[PDB]
Amino acid sequence: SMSTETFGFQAEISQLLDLIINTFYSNKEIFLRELISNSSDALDKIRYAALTDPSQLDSEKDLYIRIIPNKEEGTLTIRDTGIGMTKADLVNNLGTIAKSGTKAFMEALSSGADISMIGQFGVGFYSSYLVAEKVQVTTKHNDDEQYIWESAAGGTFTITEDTEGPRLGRGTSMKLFIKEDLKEYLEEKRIREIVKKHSEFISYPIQLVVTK
Ligand SMILES: [Cl-]
Repeated sequence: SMSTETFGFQAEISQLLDLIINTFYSNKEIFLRELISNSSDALDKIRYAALTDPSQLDSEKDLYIRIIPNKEEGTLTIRDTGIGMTKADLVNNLGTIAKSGTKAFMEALSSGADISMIGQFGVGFYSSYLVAEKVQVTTKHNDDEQYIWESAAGGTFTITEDTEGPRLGRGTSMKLFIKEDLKEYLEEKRIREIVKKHSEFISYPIQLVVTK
């Protein structure tokens, strides 16, 4: 972790985060489906890139999704060995089309759409704020350095070159700091029932690390 740069969110994204954070939803568990689907997409991208350049997998040959709850730290981590994100991807809303898609999503919500449809607008990453008060995204793309993106959805996010953290090799590790009253989402049984309900058949292994 080196020099930290602070960026403002685009107005529509701050407006959406306020809606995600301060509205009651009965189906907040859909955040996990969105992150797992995003990880599966990132894994498909590295595989596709490796079709024409096999050395793209040299940085990490094992393609998987791994979920690590940590009740002591109050965090849920979703790690994949997908294509990762460059710094430019991180700046450009974690590689999404959030510029236009958050506004479109909020217009759909005002007309009766459900929060679970957030992934149809390409901005499913922001669903992490349904259960997390802060998110730290560590990421490593073959073409760039390892970075840490962080935001507590207070109008800004930071990007820091990660020189002191464990090397990912390639991919993205999303660490969610779960809100005080939503700690059920660190429970092993809750996590497994959610993965089974919404993410039962995907193309990659989903690993859950349980500690004793
Ligand atoms: Cl703006």
